[PDB]
Amino acid sequence: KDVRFEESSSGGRIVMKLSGTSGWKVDRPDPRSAVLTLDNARLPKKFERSLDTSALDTPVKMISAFSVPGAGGKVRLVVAADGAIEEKVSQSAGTLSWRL
Repeated sequence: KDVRFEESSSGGRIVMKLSGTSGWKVDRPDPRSAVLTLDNARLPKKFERSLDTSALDTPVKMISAFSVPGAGGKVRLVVAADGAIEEKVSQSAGTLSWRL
């Protein structure tokens, strides 16, 4: 597992690597940040690295990855945002997740 950030004309993009997943996680679009839980996708603390996309002129303040959050086997993603924005999930394949 791992997280990544990039941009396209739609704006800021968060490409997440989900190895060992079948269905889809729980996308929770909040007014502050984003939440993505992956059951049975518990990632190691050695892969919960965060991003530093500060002053990138994007709606995404900064990406933050965190393993444990109080539920066995679950993982969690925190994508801080700012101002009005829209979330768009894309599944180019069974394992690769993206957030435009």
